Amino acid sequence: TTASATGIATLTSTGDVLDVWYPEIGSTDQSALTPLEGVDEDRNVTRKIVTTTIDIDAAPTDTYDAWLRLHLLSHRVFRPHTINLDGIFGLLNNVVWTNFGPCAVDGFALTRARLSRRGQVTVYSVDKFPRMVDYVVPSGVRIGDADRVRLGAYLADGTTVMHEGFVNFNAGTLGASMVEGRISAGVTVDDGTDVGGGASIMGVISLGKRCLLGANSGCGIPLGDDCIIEAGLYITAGTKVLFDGSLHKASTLAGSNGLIFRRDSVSGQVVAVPNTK
Amino acid sequence: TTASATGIATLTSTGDVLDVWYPEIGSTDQSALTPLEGVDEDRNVTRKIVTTTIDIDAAPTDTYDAWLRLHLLSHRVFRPHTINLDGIFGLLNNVVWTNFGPCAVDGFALTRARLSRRGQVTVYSVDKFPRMVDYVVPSGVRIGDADRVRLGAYLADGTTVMHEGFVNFNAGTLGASMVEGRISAGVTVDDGTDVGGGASIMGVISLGKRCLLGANSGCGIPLGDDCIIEAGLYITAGTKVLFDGSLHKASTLAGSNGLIFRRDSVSGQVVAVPNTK
Amino acid sequence: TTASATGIATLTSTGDVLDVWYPEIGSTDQSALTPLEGVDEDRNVTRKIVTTTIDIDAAPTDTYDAWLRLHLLSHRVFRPHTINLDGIFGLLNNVVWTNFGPCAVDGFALTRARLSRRGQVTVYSVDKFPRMVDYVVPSGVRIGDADRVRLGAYLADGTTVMHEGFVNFNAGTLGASMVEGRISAGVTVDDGTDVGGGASIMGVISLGKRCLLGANSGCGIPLGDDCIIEAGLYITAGTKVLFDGSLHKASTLAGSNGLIFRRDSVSGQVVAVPNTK
Ligand SMILES: N[C@@H](CCCCC(=O)O)C(=O)O
Ligand SMILES: N[C@@H](CCCCC(=O)O)C(=O)O
Ligand SMILES: N[C@@H](CCCCC(=O)O)C(=O)O
Repeated sequence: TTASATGIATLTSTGDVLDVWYPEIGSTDQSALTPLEGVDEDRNVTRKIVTTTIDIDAAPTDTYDAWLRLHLLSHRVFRPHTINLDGIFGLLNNVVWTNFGPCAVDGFALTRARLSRRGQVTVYSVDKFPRMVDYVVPSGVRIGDADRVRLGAYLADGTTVMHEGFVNFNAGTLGASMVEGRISAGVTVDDGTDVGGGASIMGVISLGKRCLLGANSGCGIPLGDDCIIEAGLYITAGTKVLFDGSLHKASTLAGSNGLIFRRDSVSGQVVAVPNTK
Repeated sequence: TTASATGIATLTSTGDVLDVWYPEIGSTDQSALTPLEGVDEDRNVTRKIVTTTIDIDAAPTDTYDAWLRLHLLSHRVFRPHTINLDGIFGLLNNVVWTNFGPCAVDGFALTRARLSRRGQVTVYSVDKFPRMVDYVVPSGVRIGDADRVRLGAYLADGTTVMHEGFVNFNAGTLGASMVEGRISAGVTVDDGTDVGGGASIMGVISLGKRCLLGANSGCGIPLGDDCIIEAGLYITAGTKVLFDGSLHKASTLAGSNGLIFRRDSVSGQVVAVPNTK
Repeated sequence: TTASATGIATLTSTGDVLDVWYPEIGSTDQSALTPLEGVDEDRNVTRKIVTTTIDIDAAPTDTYDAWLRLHLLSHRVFRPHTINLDGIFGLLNNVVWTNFGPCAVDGFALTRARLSRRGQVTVYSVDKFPRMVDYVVPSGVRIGDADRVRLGAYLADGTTVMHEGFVNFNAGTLGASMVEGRISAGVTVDDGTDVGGGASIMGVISLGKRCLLGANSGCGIPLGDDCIIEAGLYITAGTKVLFDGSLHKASTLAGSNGLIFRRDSVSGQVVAVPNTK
């Protein structure tokens, strides 16, 4: 798809792009943006309006291109896996995310000293991906600790990410989900699926609709709809699971609808049983 | 109980209450508060002094009433479950919690653009419950990551909530506890009880005094005093546990004093054994 | 070792040290620092330049001494366990870590009211240890949620601490590691070791090089190099593990190189098997 947006980029003295903010997708409007253009000599950066036009099927070719792809996900214009992100790691700079804005890692000790004349400097994060909410707050969502959702995450209307929840880029919820556990990069869960406190979804892997992962559970295989994983149980692709009298690698049960995975005291095994109903 | 307090409320142009701060319980004093009254045209809100009087046994009837109930818990005036919170979810607005204060979710993209003339906008959270510490810091406590304690939490003198700890509203510690795991809404633990790193207490459920939950353990049943749950073990109400030679649902062991729950290599079962001493 | 540095300390009206920042180790230079000296009457503190000289083998004797020891760790001048920290808990004050800087816990409700004339007050943490990154950002690292690394942590070049990661003081990574789980105080992991999401390393305990802890795993024993612990499995020192046909307490397997710890469906036991290769 051809996608375009006008945004405002933070650039170092040497032209490295620390960030770009696109408040809207597909708009040539600048009036939100012209008053934010300027130089910050304490951070040694310039903020400048840019217009970015990409082919979402092509691999990104520069930092601006990469930042628009992340915005397209979090604005929910594209779902996870529907936009090419190949090489994005090589295009994003590591950045010190402060209360004054993005700062370069190179020379940060001098930057901090300079900014400290203006007030207390707080560092929120040091990373190549910023906190999603500082760029887009999508409609119909709650996030308890907004450190834990990266820009590039897709959170559908009706989603709550609790404080224990975590959503990486190119990942998230396709419908209304309670997320109290970790959605890895490249993982999606569908409508009605609830991820229990401290649960881990590895990621290749997705879950369908109305699944329930218990607190401190884990899922290393794709599942379909209406599956349950008991609290405290980690189903890896290599976990041995008893189903209809034979032991299978859990990968053999990948994609299933309507299974409950639980410990079984009678066999001593992990078991998968039908979910009724 | 009749409870009353004077506070300062943030109101939208249409009268929705984004927050109320009650610095003290039971005081008619305003001198902390009159200089904070005003309008913020970038957030399109007004901050106004209010006096709120409630019956703690009655269900809350408006947003102001709901916010005082949360303050009464975090100020430790009322313990969890001793104040009626029925319907509170329907009375609290979802709010964007920023470094500039609460903002409405409706029109937030315009609000952000307006505030950005003043400085970098950071969103801490998007939720109906704010971070407790921005309203009350109770005496004798430490909180590592204060994103992870909601207003409405009760933390008794001597409590440390470590970074991995989480305490929801209507929940917390009744005495001195080390909290490195998740205390769900409606859960309490009593004096001396320590919740290990990444442990999960579901919640109906409480723990008594001097209990020890190992790292990455779970507890889905009420327990009494001096119980231990081994690291990595999740005791759900349906978990089968061997005690005095029979297999029980762990719910049959609910309320016990002095039990250790651990994996047993000899039986292959979860076992509960006496804690000596 | 004799270690010395010039820093700037925040002192209460009664002389309690809330913090000290040493921007550099071993320098008599003040030019970063003289403009930050002053009084803040809303917090009732003074910020003053200090020069601190210690013997790293001696127990710390005052708050200044304690804060330099933490900086020496995070600046990576000293590795964990190579600097005496005995009694440090008794020398650090509990502090309210705000967007305005450190505040005393005594009288904090008045302080908050005073600061609120200047703008929204946000409390990041309440603790004796601050967030490392507000004092030192070491080179070559990423930290997703910088609430979760305490000052006193040692993070070697090439380390990423993901959002689920946590690193305490006197703890961390000796080489390039992906940290998505909890490194307790006094725990180190060596080069190449990756700590999976939600994994717990207790701490006495270290891991060697190229170890892999699966998501939601636990490790309560020291291990050497090239060990793996399966996702969802907690190896405590008392866990019974089958190795070469006998059941051992996992403590008997402490220090091993090249072992995989996993659940075994054939025996019903935890098993340790050779890592090939
Ligand atoms: N696989 C983990 C950690 C890698 C994230 C990407 C990174 O290192 O930046 C997760 O997806 O949650
Ligand atoms: N049961 C979980 C999540 C629901 C919290 C309330 C909510 O959705 O806001 C806990 O108590 O920690
Ligand atoms: N043992 C835990 C909690 C204690 C930390 C020190 C404290 O209470 O401040 C950890 O090391 O992560």
